[PDB]
Amino acid sequence: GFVNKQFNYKDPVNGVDIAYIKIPNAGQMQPVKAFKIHNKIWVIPERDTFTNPEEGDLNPPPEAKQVPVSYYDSTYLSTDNEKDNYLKGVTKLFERIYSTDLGRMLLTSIVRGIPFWGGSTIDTELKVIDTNCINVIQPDGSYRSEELNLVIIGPSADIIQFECKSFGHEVLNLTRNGYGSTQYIRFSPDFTFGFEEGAGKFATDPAVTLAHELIHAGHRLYGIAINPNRVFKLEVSFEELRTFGGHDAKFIDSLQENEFRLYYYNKFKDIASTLNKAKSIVGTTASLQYMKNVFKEKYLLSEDTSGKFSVDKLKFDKLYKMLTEIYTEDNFVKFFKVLNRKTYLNFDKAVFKINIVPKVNYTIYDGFNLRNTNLAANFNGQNTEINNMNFTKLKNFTG
Ligand SMILES: CO[C@H](C[C@H](CCN(C)CCCc1ccc(F)c(C)c1)C(=O)NO)c1ccc(F)cc1
Ligand SMILES: [Zn+2]
Repeated sequence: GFVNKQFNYKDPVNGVDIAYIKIPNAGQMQPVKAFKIHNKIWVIPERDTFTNPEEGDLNPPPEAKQVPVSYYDSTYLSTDNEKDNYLKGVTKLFERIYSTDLGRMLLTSIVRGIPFWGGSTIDTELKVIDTNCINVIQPDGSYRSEELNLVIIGPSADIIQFECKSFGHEVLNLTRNGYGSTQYIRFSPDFTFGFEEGAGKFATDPAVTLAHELIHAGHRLYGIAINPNRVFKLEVSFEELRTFGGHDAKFIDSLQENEFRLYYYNKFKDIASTLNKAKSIVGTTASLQYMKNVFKEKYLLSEDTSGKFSVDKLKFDKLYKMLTEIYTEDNFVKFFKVLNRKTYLNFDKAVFKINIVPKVNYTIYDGFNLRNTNLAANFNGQNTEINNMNFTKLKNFTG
């Protein structure tokens, strides 16, 4: 079990794993109910009008997006019952990922991926960066700051626009300097998009889509995301190609991979020297020794008998390759043994309402492709024309 409590949206607040929280969006917001599903991971069953307060309007834009498929519904995820169904869906998707060895590994890497304590103006002092925390409300209406790695939140305006995003910093490029930052994944388990394989019409397994986003989060928590302005020539970012994997990832050549490899060895070495020169820490509950050990475990640092850290090249290479070549969408497709589109780019627009919460629809083990039934054959379970009761087709947005 990756998620040990089976939360109901109604369940009473306890200020520990069910609480009203505020995120550090740099805006005034009212508290939202949130759920801690595992150490360092929370879920917020709300439409995301928060990570960017400049994105409150859940209505469609005058200029329709052209690729990929898009869909708008301002009322989705507004009622307690959808929030409850949302929460059970996301939990179920976590258990499906965790039931795989690749998933278990990915999720463990995410939990260790504590964002680095680079908040101090003093180069000898460790200090948390506030945008890597949330504020949890207490009985007396005060707030306590809690550190976290990951938040799953409902989509913004485009219901099927999933993405992994995070709060930035004034000088630091936290997702690219090796530090990392808390990641916010806009995601819905209540909808999916189709692909073709006339041609057969299939639905993407949303455990695959979630895994896709978790892979982004993995990169960004370890501060090794590829700048989005680095693109493979249409136009697709290296970061997407890397995340998707399969034949797509081999388009990032051998030479650019080596630069990134060297670049990040150098980052990890810098973080090791910041830790070695650390003489003080801000905060009441964690010792400098304790945080030094947290980052030793994260970056897989070597510790000598005198307490000093260094990077082992062998363990670096393995970690790096793990996060970038092993954790890929293509690799999850293999482990899940489901059908998935063959490339990142997908021009065959189709969106569906689904409901993976009932076991008669979708299980942790087989997804839609229920074993020992007609849906285990030929990915029938994902065939939107065979398993049509599980995929209610929606009008994709055209403007
Ligand atoms: C799981 O969500 C992805 C798109 C979304 C990026 C959205 N933007 C911010 C990035 C790039 C957009 C894009 C997506 C596909 C595509 F073919 C082209 C030319 C461009 C994303 O990649 N989040 O991590 C998806 C891919 C194929 C699909 F059919 C449906 C969804
Ligand atoms: Zn992506």
